[PDB]
Amino acid sequence: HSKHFSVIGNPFSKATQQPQIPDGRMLESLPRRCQLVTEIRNNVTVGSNPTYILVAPSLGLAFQAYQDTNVPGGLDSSVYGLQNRGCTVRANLSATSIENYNDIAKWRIVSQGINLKLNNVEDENDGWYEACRFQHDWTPDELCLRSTENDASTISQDEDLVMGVISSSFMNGALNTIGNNMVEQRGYESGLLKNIHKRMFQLHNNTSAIRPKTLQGQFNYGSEITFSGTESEARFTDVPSNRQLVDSLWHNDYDCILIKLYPRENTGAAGQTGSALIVNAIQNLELQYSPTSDLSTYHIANKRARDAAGEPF
Amino acid sequence: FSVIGNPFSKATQQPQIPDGRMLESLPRRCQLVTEIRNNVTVGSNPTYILVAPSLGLAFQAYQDTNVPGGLDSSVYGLQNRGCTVRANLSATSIENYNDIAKWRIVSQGINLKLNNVEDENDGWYEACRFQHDWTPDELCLRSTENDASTISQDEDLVMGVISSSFMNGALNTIGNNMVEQRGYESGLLKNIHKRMFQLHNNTSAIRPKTLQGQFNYGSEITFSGTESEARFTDVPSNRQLVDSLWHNDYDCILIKLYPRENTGAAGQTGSALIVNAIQNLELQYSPTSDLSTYHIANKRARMVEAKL
Amino acid sequence: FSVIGNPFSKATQQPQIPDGRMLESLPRRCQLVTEIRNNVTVGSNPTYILVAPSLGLAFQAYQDTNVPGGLDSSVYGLQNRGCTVRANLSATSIENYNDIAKWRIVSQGINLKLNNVEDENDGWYEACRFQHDWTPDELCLRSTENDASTISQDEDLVMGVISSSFMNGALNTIGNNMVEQRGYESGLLKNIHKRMFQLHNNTSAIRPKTLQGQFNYGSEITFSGTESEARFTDVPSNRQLVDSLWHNDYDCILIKLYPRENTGAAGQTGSALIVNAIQNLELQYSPTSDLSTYHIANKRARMVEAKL
Amino acid sequence: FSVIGNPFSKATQQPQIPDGRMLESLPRRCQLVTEIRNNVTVGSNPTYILVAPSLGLAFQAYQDTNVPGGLDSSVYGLQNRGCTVRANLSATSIENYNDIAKWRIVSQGINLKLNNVEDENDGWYEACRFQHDWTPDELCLRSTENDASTISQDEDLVMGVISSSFMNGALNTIGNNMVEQRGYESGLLKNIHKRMFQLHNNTSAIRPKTLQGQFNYGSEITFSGTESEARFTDVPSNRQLVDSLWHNDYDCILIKLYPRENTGAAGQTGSALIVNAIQNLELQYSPTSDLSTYHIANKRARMVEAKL
Amino acid sequence: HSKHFSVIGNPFSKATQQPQIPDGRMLESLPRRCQLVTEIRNNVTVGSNPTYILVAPSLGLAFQAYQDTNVPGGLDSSVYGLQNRGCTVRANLSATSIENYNDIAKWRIVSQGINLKLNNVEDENDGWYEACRFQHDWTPDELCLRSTENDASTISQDEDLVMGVISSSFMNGALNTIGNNMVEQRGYESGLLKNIHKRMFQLHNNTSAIRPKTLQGQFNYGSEITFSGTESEARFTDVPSNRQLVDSLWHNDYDCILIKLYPRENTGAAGQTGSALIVNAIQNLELQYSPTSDLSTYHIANKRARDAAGEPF
Amino acid sequence: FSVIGNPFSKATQQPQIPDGRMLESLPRRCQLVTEIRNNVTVGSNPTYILVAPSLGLAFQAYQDTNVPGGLDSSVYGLQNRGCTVRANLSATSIENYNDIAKWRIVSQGINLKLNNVEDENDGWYEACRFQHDWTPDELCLRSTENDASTISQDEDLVMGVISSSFMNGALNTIGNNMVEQRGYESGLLKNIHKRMFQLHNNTSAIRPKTLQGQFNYGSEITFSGTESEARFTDVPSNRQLVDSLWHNDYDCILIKLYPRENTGAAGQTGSALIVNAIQNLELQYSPTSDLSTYHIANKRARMVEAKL
Repeated sequence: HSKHFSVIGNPFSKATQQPQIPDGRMLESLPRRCQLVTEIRNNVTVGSNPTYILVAPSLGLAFQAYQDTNVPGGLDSSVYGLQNRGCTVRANLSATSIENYNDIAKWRIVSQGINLKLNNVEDENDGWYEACRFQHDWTPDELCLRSTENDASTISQDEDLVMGVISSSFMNGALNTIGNNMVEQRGYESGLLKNIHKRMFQLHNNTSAIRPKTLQGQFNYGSEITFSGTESEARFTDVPSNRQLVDSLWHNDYDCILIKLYPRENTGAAGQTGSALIVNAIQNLELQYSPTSDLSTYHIANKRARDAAGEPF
Repeated sequence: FSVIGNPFSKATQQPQIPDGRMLESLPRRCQLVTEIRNNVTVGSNPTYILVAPSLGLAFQAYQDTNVPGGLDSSVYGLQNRGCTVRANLSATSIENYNDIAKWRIVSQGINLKLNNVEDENDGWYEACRFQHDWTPDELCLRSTENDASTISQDEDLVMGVISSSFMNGALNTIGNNMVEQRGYESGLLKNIHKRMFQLHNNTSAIRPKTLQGQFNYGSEITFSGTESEARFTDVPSNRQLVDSLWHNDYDCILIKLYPRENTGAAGQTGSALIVNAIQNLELQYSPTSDLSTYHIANKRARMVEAKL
Repeated sequence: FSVIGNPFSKATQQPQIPDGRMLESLPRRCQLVTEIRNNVTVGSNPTYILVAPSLGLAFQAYQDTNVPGGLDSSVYGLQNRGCTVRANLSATSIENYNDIAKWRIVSQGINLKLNNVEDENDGWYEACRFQHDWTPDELCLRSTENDASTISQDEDLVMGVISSSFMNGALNTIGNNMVEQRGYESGLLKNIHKRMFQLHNNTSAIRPKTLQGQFNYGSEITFSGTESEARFTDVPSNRQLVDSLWHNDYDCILIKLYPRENTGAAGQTGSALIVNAIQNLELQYSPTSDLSTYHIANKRARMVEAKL
Repeated sequence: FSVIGNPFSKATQQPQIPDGRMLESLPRRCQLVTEIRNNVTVGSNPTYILVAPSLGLAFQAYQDTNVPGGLDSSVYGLQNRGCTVRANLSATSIENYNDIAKWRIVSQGINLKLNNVEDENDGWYEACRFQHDWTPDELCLRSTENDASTISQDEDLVMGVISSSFMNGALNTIGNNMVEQRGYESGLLKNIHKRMFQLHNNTSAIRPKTLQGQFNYGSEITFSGTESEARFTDVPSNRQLVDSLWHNDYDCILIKLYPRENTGAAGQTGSALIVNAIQNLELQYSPTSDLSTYHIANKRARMVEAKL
Repeated sequence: HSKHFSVIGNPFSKATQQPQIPDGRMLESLPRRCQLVTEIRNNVTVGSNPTYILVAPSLGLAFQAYQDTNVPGGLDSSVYGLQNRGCTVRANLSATSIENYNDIAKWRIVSQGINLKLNNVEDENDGWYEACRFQHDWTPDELCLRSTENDASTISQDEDLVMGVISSSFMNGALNTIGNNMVEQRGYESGLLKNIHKRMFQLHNNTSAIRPKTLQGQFNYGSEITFSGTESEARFTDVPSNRQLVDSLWHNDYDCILIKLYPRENTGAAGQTGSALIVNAIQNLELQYSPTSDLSTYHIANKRARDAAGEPF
Repeated sequence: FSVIGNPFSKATQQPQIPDGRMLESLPRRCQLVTEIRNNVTVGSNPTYILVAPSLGLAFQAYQDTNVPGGLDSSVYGLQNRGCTVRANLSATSIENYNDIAKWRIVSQGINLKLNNVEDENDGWYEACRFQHDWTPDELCLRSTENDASTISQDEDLVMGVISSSFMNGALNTIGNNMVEQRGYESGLLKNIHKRMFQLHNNTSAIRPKTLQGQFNYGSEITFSGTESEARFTDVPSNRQLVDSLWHNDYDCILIKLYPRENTGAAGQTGSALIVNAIQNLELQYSPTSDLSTYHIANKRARMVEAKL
């Protein structure tokens, strides 16, 4: 069980391609390492206002970034989801349901984290950051469904989806409040971007008894889920069905990480095009699949074994 | 504790799960024995038995001679042992009249014996366990009477699957992919008697389910106008009901039967099976709510005798 | 083992008698807590609390404010714990509807606490245990309802003494000669809260009493026209009924009380006692005789489905 | 671990549950001390003290002199310790303005002391603990103000039982059958000062309840036009609110009181009880949602000073 | 490479769960063992006419049976396909194409075979059989698309499909001709059904250089594919598009096996309900997946290693 | 205990000073992070940062871009963490609204990081600690808002130095004799990031300072008519105030900066510094004095319900 402990806590760890939590709460589950690499750069429209990166325990979501250069259409944040990897739900608009097309019965997170590296030339390598972890009490009308495609079109039939926060949360909602009061948050850290590659930001569990969330094959929705006519976004009201859906897609046994960025401004002028971070998100999952699924046959017995934002990457 | 035991143990069985998740709990042994037989309607097509972690359901049998009216499966309930809910139609609710506050399963299983003469002992079977991502519209309320009439006042109910799951739903899909499932086995019916089929828990931290004293419902539960069944849509109220009567900390078992055909004639009357089903429960009871039989006397003394 | 234990003791309370005389027995704890007070008609005369090894009886109290209609004693029973018989008048029999096949007592007794204010806390008592040679004409049947109506169909019954025993019968005679009796004690009522009175067995080999499902009677049991009491003559049948409801392997307890007078006025309202009777039973049950609320399906599979 | 400890014990009082189920939690001790008395309208009927695992509620008392307007029970809350939710009527939501993300109870209970003079110190009580299978229509929201006005904006709320439960509902039914319940005790009120009543957990794996920052409601919560109470129907939303304010991993305590009568006159003014409720909580907090009194300066240095 | 040789030829072989042909023609492919168990019983309507079992090298098809008790609706044969196993195509009727939803780029058959066991009581255990292998020159109008569901409904959106032969081929087409002239076929064998469990019928390759077939993501079709209004069947005309589709789904580097059955008649009378065979088909495949696929990440390097119908099962 | 520790310890830090001089004290961690930049007005002359043992002052920075109106320095307060006093102008007093009875400092320090691109990373610095014989007319009250307007009602205040001390007062004299002071160091700004500057206590017996609930003042405190500052004369009242908010059991730190010049043009915008200041306090709190939010209920029971 040594390799499992190496991966547990430390997502950036090539110890085993089969990471599981050995607590006996998921007998014969299936590991899944999902990795994503991308570039985060603050866009021109945010100006000198701070930007953000949110790492949340949502299923299939690597992270969410506010006012970077990949924001689609009229939305102010980008979702970086892990698609075509067997750990996403999709939009069965014809049946008006959220379809569990991979047939995941139960799921939890073995570990999750990001590492960021500044790649600007040394004459443009300024900017700083703060980071914290927190255990916010989410309401569904603060959350939303985003197409993993992160594109500028309405959510269409069979579109892959992940749960994110509404973009305005960064501007005037919960995440703005946390970002304005970072120093009082747990695990507070601050530093320069030129050094941020030394850090590994991993999610932490708020309990030692992490129970998997459950999912139905189809989750039928009424008018409480409003699909945008323009954006790739669907919004919730705070009603029982949306609370059930949030429970099934947002694992509340883990805390979130928020990184607030004061980057070099992006204006368009010659040497003034922002701060570019190479990002390396990883989400290590434990799944139980339903027999109808393709990935059912790869199940493997899992038998019981006997507070700072960043760590030294 | 890792895995739940075998209810048909000649050895000694633990009355409860010794983990400290249900303090001062009481064990309830529920057992049903009955003969079942594949009916004539199903002809030469296979039949099915489903054992589910559903409170008070001994098993559900697809297309046996007991099927009521137009429904295509039978349910066998343990309502005589005090572990079912009933239908309170006047108050339009599911009533928890046995005062169960919390329940889980210590062990549950089934054992079948072929009761056929020597020259009619053909047939065979496949069996497996599975963890399925149930949607509520795949489940339903069935009367434990398993009779041909509508659900009426104070009818005992169990949660089972809509009969169509067996023919073109989830159970058919599993029924056709048995040999790839976990815990697969196959054999001849004349040998099935030496097989104890037991449910497996999918977690070692089994938390009890909670029941309300009354579970109220609106139009999302449709009671059938002729049959002893009520259907669910997939809405928040019905998910909560499914969460109270179906224990998703346990997998299900599907037995697929290829029985000797029953044409309703001598020599060809199907494969009679003696079924022994046990559901060992662990219960925490709420206070008795119906004292209609009790003699409740005023505990304060009278100042003076009623004589004066 | 030699002697039974204290039901109120908080020290390793045995649920059975470890003598091997009742194999696969079950325990049953039956407790009643209530307040009582001497009434006005008894005046400055003594009152009594009898604790007897009668099946289902917590205690009998002479001349308290609860005495029904024209009877002079109150019976307090444990009918709500399913340890009684009832009147089957339409069959003219005493019905053992709780299906008790055999019974004995594991422990029994009462604890009394004075519930008067400090300037009204006078009074004293004498207490003893004894082994009277009861005759069935000294005993009677009483409705546990303890009401001023006649015994009706299915009314719960306990065997107690006739009320006139306390006044001019065996209990009065014993009450007048308490120091000669075993276990004699006396004290002030304001200190009685410290006494855990408990029945004693007069043999270390306590054999269970037996009960029939029905005990038919003739004219030897006279039901009062107006009172909730039935009387006995001394004939073989009544002796046989006495033997099944009164365990004579145990001694009785008589508590004679000399309380503050109840005249009905302010400051002269008697002595209120909070009584805490307990009767712990060891039972061998007989199979459920009433299955009117069971579902009993035919255990043989139909040959063909009903819709054919 | 197995069972929670005694909040009144002066012996190594754990501030947390050492089970690892709430990492970086914080403790919160909430204590209320007050006097109560039975009122005149209840007369010679019993009164009740309920202690429940509801968030922020010290205890609920049936028919004491503090009952607000036309309600028959008083709620006593710990709002001053920041462990409550409040009414956000202008958003039609229940506001978790104290930013509690998750909570469980470490220990809870009450101690009662009789505060009558020695010539008025009569009365007695029965006490038990139980694990009722609550339905949301038996519960309600109550303003901790405990006043005779309607629930206003930002009014602090605790979840308690509807007052009619004590009279003709589940609590009355439990109150009539106390000896059947676990932990049964009885005694005189003049001795109740010796009892440290304490809640019990019904599982050794107590998982924290969760709270949202806002809990929006529709018509399923009816606010009284005249009283400081809001009522529930049994619908999915109310069940979800019940689950966040009522920790059902714990049992409730019912104390049934038979006190000296309050007729309003001299020497007949009831039984005064000094109540010492404590609720010890383990909390995981969520980041401060209200920074209206914070100073938030821009963290980026200006390029130039303002006076230029 | 010993386990690979054990599985190659011998499909019923628990030597390795990763069987591949080590000829170097599929570098870094992915094995797939697909297994099916069912019952074949001659139905009442075929009377005393012979029945058939066809084992063909079609993708995702275990075998096809003529006039058994599972024939759906008005069709005279049953398809037993391997569904929910990552090796099937489906019917994108909305886009009017045959969709390669698992994104298989290249595929071939490592081995394929069946074993049959009679399960009638000894007083009803008569009947005999003949078997042969052959290398028929197929025309597309002899083939067709069948829903793997083998049900009595029209092919609907996203229905799983396999290639089979048209049912009438057994009655008056190529398979009737082969069945009538079995003795002249290669590998001819004949026997009693009570002994047929001793035999293992495996497909054989007609070349030592087996080249994988290729598949597109979408295969668009015109009116040359006619979907039944009633049955779960789509028929071909002999046109270029249908020849391309047949090439992509029917591997012509292997021969077919045909078993002709003379069973105990099924009439309905008491002891006269046919011959019941427990069937254990296995198809061991070698696939190359396209990167978009879920099963892409499980690719494994495959480096070069250096005539009778039945064998002793 | 000899010397106070380093607030930026990767190791584990003592929450309090373990000497027994503040029993039942509570620790308060106060931290401020912000970017500062030398302004244009100061031109090529050096700038300064002062860290003082002043309650709630994170640091004071001479001539940075945040200077308000006509004042020549900025203050950075920790008023969000509850360790400052405020201005009660209606009662003409300094109000101790956080109810601090006694306070000292466990550890206090600062860490600066140069946030400048590679071709603008010039500059250097000298630093030292000093014990100065402060006179009150060298100190002043500053608004923590650090804004361009007069001090108004309930304004949070910290004690800092008059800005002129930096240019021609005590701090300039020290600023020019840095290399003779205790704990001198110098370096390049591009290297200052690896330097933890911490205050040193000048005694090992650190006694807490006391604050009044209200500190009244007369004309000896002059509030500025345009700026957010109040000046002191040297009179007995002002010495007592300086003794309550400035802890002379600790030395100060002066960092003298020779930054890259800021002309307000691209390429020449000064030396941006990320400042991390921590003041770890040890506090003894007085009882809460503002209960405007509390619900204070009468603890005495009503004789009769308000209903009658």
